Amino acid sequence: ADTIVAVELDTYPNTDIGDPSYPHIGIDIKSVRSKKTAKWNMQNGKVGTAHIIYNSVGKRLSAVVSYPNGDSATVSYDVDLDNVLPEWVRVGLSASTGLYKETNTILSWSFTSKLKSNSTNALHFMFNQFSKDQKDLILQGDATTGTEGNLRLTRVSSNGSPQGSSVGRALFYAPVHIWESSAVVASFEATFTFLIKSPDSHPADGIAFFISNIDSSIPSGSTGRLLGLFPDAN
Amino acid sequence: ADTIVAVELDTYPNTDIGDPSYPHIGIDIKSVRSKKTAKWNMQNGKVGTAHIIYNSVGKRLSAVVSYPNGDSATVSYDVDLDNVLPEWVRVGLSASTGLYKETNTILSWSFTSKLKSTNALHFMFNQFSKDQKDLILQGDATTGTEGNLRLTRVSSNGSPQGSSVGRALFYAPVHIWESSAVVASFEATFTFLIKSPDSHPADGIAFFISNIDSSIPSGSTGRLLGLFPDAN
Ligand SMILES: [Ca+2]
Ligand SMILES: [Ca+2]
Ligand SMILES: [Mn+2]
Ligand SMILES: [Mn+2]
Repeated sequence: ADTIVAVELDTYPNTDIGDPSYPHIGIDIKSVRSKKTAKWNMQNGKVGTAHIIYNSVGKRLSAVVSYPNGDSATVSYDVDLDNVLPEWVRVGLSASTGLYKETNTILSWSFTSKLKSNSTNALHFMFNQFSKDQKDLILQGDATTGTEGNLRLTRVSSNGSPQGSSVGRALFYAPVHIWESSAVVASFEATFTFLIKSPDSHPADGIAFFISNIDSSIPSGSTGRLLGLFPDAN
Repeated sequence: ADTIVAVELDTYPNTDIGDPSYPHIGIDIKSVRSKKTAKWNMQNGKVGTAHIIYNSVGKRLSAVVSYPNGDSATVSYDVDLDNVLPEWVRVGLSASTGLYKETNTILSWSFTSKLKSTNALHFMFNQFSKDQKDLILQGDATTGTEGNLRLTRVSSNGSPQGSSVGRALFYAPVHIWESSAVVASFEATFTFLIKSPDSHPADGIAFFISNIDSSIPSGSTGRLLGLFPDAN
């Protein structure tokens, strides 16, 4: 039912639903099977940063993930999002664990959306420290805000261990007006920083930044490879 | 019950409840009787702009209202808002008509709030739409198709009705202070058109901050500006 555009940081290759055979960053347009992907070296226990950029003029959704040693992966995809998303949306962060696991810790998250006309309406928010009672965020599933200033999208246990089978998402409280047919420029950018750590045989499954219909919720059974985004793998 | 801080653009002197005896701008802290006021020359039928500014270091709430010919009023009041507002709030615009009446038309509205230890929230409407999904409209407030916000009832011929009250609040709660931030600041800006053919215009427009669940108090038309249950 939900309408999803996402950028996925995919730590685990599910080569049976069309992942490449390596960790990857992807652009997802109404499907977990990314329209475009690139090879990502996930750096275990290090803090990475993702940037996501779109505007309605070039109509190219782009993303880049990097670490402080300077290694980065990038991915771009040509798409007119006007023809994909409702005019009003909510923006959010998603994460999963499945059979393998990992911390999915958000340390910071910022977002800007603008409509400029013919003829500016704007929304911008920036979290660099989350609080225990984040009244601006809609937490779904296992997602907690802690007292340590962080957003934990998936269940971690009191000794700091990540759990399997977990799914969590945080959405900004106010609906966003992503497009407006008489805006000449409708643009958005998002940025988050994240710590993925695992002592496991392999890390799974990743974190996503997403945009959806306003009333979006975690689809039934979207742990593991579905990243809390999609009711299935089609 | 509600906690209110407001800057009021007060077009009508109610000298019994402490207004000065001229149209005025005021700083209202938990009371319709302003802690501070300044004389304001409302220009009928002209587009005015109001700027409001606060930071937790100077601890001075300030406001200026101007018109394009460049006449302006200003008011400042020294107050630690940490001691007066909940940590979480909603921000919004309010207006009234009573026995006299006016258009209370908002043409644009922007807001910035920052906690630097930065968390930040900023919005800016230069055009409002029919279905404004990030705004909570209360009482008589509508967003029209002309890009404007009408805080008070206007009739199909474009006439302001009396005995009207309306507010718009931004949809997201705002985290206005955080005891461990060194600077918490905010401002706000809005542009407005007050028009009346009436014997006197009444009653004005306010920018306000309140508890997150604030609603129009019972009977807060006319001189209470949709902000206060009474005139204490
Ligand atoms: Ca995968
Ligand atoms: Ca008055
Ligand atoms: Mn993938
Ligand atoms: Mn007054």
